[PDB]
Amino acid sequence: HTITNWSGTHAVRPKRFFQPESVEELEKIVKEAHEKGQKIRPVGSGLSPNGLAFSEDGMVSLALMDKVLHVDKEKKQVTVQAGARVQQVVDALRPHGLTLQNFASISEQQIGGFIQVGAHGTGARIPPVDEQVVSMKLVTPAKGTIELSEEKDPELFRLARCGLGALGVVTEVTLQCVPRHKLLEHTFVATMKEVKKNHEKLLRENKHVRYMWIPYTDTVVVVTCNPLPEKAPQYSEDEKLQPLRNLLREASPEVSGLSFTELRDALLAVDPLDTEWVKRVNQAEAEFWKRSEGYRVGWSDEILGFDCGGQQWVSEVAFPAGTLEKPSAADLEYMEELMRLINKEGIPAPAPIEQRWTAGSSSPMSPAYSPSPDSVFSWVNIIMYLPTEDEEQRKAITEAFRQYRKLCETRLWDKYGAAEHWAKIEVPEDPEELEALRERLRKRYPGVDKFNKARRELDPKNILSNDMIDSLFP
Ligand SMILES: Cc1cc2nc3c(=O)[nH]c(=O)nc-3n(C[C@H](O)[C@H](O)[C@H](O)COP(=O)(O)OP(=O)(O)OC[C@H]3O[C@@H](n4cnc5c(N)ncnc54)[C@H](O)[C@@H]3O)c2cc1C
Ligand SMILES: O=C1O[C@H]([C@@H](O)CO)[C@H](O)[C@@H]1O
Repeated sequence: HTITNWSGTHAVRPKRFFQPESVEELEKIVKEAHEKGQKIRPVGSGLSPNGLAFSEDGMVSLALMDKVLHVDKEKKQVTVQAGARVQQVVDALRPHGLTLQNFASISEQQIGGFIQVGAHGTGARIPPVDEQVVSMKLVTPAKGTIELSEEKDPELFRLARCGLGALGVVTEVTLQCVPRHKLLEHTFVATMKEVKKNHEKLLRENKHVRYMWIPYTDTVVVVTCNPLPEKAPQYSEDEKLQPLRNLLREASPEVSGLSFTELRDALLAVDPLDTEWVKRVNQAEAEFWKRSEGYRVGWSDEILGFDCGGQQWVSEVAFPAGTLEKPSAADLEYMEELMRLINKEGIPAPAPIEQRWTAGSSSPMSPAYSPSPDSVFSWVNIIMYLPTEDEEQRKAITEAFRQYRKLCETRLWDKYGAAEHWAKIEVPEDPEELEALRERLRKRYPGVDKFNKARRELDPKNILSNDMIDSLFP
């Protein structure tokens, strides 16, 4: 079994690959893996953009353990085997009239890999998915199967539920659900100025708010979602795509089939590191979005999904933007600086730069860790696309993205106290940078020392961790 992430930027062929169908079977696997000092890193769907779960030596998947065990019809709660995919849990929950509190744009993630990185959606009053776990069962190399909750070692619970697969193998999760609801989704464009005006009130008046920023333009695409009490409040598809189709014809039945995202991919392909060419692609996409204002209605699960496009490099940071009651302007200032920089340094940055918001997490490891609840994090995701399979063109884009991320890395993350998403962080080779990174992790995470202490307490032989984990927590 050879195993590759979504963007095929990372792949691994583990010497050992285990896929147990029962806790009993997994209990054994770790017991024996412990007894022998053999690596077994937990893996979910393997989709993490940075290969977090990848180990040459050994990996365990709970893909076959994916049943919904119990529904508490009253406390609005599902207990689910860790191997269940988000999609699988949305389907099972449907007839029980329940849904998850939030979704992370794709739904192929396993609950394990979903919670272990503190995945998030958007919505200023909605935490990342760590704060959605009531209880978990975790299989430890040292203590065996232990039950965690706000009651059973709540100190460990919060450190475990977001443990980057390093504190044990999660077998069960009880999740705080909300009632299955339809959602009204509003898409519109705006200027920086128009954003700044309605921003503070927009976050607070709208359940979900996401901004797609389009570099080398003053077009920001805003997407609000709110529950439909009772329903929905024009350009043709051909007319929406005309600018991108017209731009590609400059440099057909080949074209007429391509989706909006295939056109971007096919446009970027032409010359993805020439900044002037990207200027033109981004302007055309801005026009598309200008021709795509409107409303949709659907179930939260259908609406909070987002088509992310082709294979890609991405980097998302979570940084503090005050509290509900004391608004901050870090979030829009962050964006101003970043768009000042891309122009100043001639970065061939395609669209979109995705800015979202979450409530704080009580999970020490969450990149939106706050002691104060009703705190607010802005998340900002940068992207370069890999439109083709030319390893040549794919290594220039890899270069340029590292430089793009590196420039944010210095100029912004320190200033704003920005912590990287656990699924997107890349361990740099240059030993300067790795020590540079390490001092930043300490700087942004108080619970670090306590996290390696739980690693020795629960996995003293270190069979659950890979190079990545060792390099980040030395
Ligand atoms: C196209 C795309 C869009 C995305 N959008 C979002 C988004 O909107 N929001 C967001 O927050 N993230 C997003 N992500 C990132 C994604 O949520 C994470 O990569 C997620 O962790 C993937 O889940 P997985 O099951 O594939 O995890 P894997 O990559 O398989 O594993 C993730 C982590 O969990 C551990 N693990 C997995 N299963 C278990 C288990 N049973 N017990 C213990 N540890 C376990 C692994 O060791 C690893 O540390 C996106 C990724 C892609 C590719
Ligand atoms: O990993 C991710 O990929 C998407 C991004 O590519 C948006 O274009 C999600 O928003 C998330 O940040």
